[PDB]
Amino acid sequence: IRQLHYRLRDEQQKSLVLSDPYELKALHLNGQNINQQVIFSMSFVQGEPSNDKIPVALGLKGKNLYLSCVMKDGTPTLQLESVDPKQYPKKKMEKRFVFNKIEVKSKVEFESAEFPNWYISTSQAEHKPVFLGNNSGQDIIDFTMESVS
Repeated sequence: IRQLHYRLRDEQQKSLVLSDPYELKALHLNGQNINQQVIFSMSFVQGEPSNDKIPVALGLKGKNLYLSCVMKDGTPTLQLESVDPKQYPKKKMEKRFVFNKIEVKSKVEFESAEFPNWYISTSQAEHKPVFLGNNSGQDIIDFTMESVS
């Protein structure tokens, strides 16, 4: 299926990067460093409520890794999950892979379809991993989407 490539930067202008083999971190990168950041691949998912948000799946470009949400250790958790390079991406992704892209201004927010009210969020500090938060204080849930290719 068609997959649009983008790069995300939280509202504080922090670019996202892949560090631990299966972990995303957000930090401040200048124009000389905005090339080492992750390019996501967004595709539409047919198991949709629509509502007013667009359901999408977010994988990393070129890799068989997708962001998914799971109930782990008594708390919803964002995780980078590997999948069969043959079956993915599929038109009707499993619910844990689904995010509802919501647009407010020029900012986008990604709510977990599985865990409503939980968003892909970043902390105020640098080098902290991107997580599934619920929007509280030092939690940045608004992102900018730069179209890559």
